[PDB]
Amino acid sequence: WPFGPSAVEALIETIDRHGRVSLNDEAKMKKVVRTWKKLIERDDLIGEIGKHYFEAPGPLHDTYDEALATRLVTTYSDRGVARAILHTRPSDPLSKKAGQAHRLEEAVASLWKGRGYTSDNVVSSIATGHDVDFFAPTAFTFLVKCVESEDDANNAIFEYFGSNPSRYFSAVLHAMEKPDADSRVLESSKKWMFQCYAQKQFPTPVFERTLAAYQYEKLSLSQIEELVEEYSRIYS
Repeated sequence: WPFGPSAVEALIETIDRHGRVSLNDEAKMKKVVRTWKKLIERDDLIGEIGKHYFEAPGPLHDTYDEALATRLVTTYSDRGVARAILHTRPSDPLSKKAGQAHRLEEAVASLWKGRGYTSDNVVSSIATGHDVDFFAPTAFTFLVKCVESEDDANNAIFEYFGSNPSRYFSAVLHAMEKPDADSRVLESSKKWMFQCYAQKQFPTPVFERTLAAYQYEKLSLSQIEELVEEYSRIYS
């Protein structure tokens, strides 16, 4: 504390030093020989140093994140933790807190995947009660960490919406109106729905009829016409 290190502590500080200044072949070859000599010269080092790295392999390790998530999910429910993840996400990209937050949310995503959750379980956990909230950046980001892509995220929202293109579009647009919207990602979700219909080869007239038939606040006559026009001009 104010005093000398144990043999174990001292050797650990050496190995760390060597791994932090990183570097250089000729230096490596000599330093590793020296370290080896120290490890073998007595019989009470290998076990303890091994255990030390086992419990903490390096400065980027996240060894116990799953246990933490298990504790938290168990204590505060899937909905509790979804809410906390969505709400405490720092808005500042340079936030000192973003790392911690990414660890927590990534730990929850992994835990859920490993328990066998579906896309639907994830969206359901995220659900606030307002469709538009799915496309809010803080929510959409988490969702993407859970289902691994924008394609799967959009698709999961669509399916959670009973696969209703009108509900989906309404949500995307309303979202676009929102104050901190990420218009590029929203543009991408919109494009995604259109592309779903194109891929399945819908004629524009059938697209229009589909939008109408599926009628959560609905789409305006002008909205339906605008969507149909886009479909017609862009996605054949």
